[PDB]
Parts: sequence; C-alpha cells; structure tokens
Amino acid sequence: AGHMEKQQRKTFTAWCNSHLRKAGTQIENIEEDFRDGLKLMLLLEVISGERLAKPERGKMRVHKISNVNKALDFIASKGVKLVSIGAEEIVDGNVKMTLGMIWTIILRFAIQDISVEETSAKEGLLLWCQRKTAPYKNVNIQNFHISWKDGLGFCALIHRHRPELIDYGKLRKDDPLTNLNTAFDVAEKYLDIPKMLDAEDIVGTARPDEKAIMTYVSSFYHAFSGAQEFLEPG
Repeated sequence: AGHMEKQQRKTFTAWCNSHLRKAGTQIENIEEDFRDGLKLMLLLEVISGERLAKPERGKMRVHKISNVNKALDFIASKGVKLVSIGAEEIVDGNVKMTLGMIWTIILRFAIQDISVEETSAKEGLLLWCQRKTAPYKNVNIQNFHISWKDGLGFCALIHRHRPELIDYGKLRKDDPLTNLNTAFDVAEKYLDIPKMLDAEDIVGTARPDEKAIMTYVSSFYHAFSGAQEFLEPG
C-alpha cells in the first residue's frame, strides 16, 4: 500500500501487457484480471510458447481456483521459484500475492536464463549492464536501483548499441528527468519496449523498486540480445 506496491503495479502490468498483446488481449487492472485464471494461462502460453490444459468453464469460485491451480502447476513445472502463492488469494484479487506471483514469473522467463561470462540470472544481467556501460565516464552501475536514478545508465545502454538514437554528449547528470524521459521515449519508439517506469517517481523515490527496474532492464537486454534475429515473437 505504498511506493513499492505502486511501482510494481505499474511495471508488472506493463510487462504483462507487452506479452499479452501477442495473444490479442490486454489486462486493465492487475488485481482483477487474473482472478479467474484465464488471462494468466494465456500469459503463460505466450511467454513459454506451449499450450496449457484446456480452461474449465463456469464463473463459480471452484472453477476459478481450478484454473489458477492449472497455472500454478504449470509454472512449477517450468521451474518458477515457489514462494507460497495460494490459488485462493489469487482468485480473491489479493494484490500483494498477485504481484508476488507475477514477479517469480518475470524472474524465471525474462531473467534466469541470462548468461554472461559464466555469470547468470540477476547477477548476469547486472554484469551485462556493467560491461556495456563500462566506457561511459558518468555511469557506474552497481545495482538495480540507485545506480539508475539519474537516467544515464538507461541512455548509455541505448547509446552503446544504437548511438545514432541518442546524442549522449548533450545529457547532463544533474538533469535526471530529461535523461530518463529521453531513454524511455527512445526505447518505446525505436526498440518496441513499452514505458514501464515513471520518470518522476524514479527521481523522487530515495530508492526506486529494484524489481521494477530489473524488469525494465531485462527488456533492454532482450532487445539487444539479437534473439529477435532468429526467434519469431508469436
């Protein structure tokens, strides 16, 4: 019920929709649209590329719990970290539990497989960021929160791969709002990465939510991995 939840609500919703758009659907409220399990199963089919069991019909309490359990069984089978998520809480629209469940899904499907110099998962994603921004004198990535507040890290990641898209030299470290908005707009327009973070909130929050930032950064990783050259979106 604070800034942590607010930032995760924004970012996790955006991430989920960046995938569901490939299934011809979208959610409009993350604490309501997964309650019957239907869109949750669809999200899992998109990010895994597999077909889950056929969803049961009927809007009865028992049916919804059934669909959610099908989803929970599927993510367990795919190695998503277990964190005591309960089908009941998901069906009842418990926001804390829902965001917690979505986080484990993001971590498994967008971050865990990342491999960089024998380093993997979150640690691998961080190393990738550090290696790519190494040449930038005004950037020093050391985490997935404070290190990104001035926006230069995001701008540097983009400039490193597509220099023509950002006039990095004109960016000032003491002008974080400008830097963040520049990176977010360029990523949305040229890299097909939806805006998942609110610039003003990043600048105003002593310590921005690392799960939200990690989610956004992982989208940059995938946009620059070259995987799009051999994999069909869906």
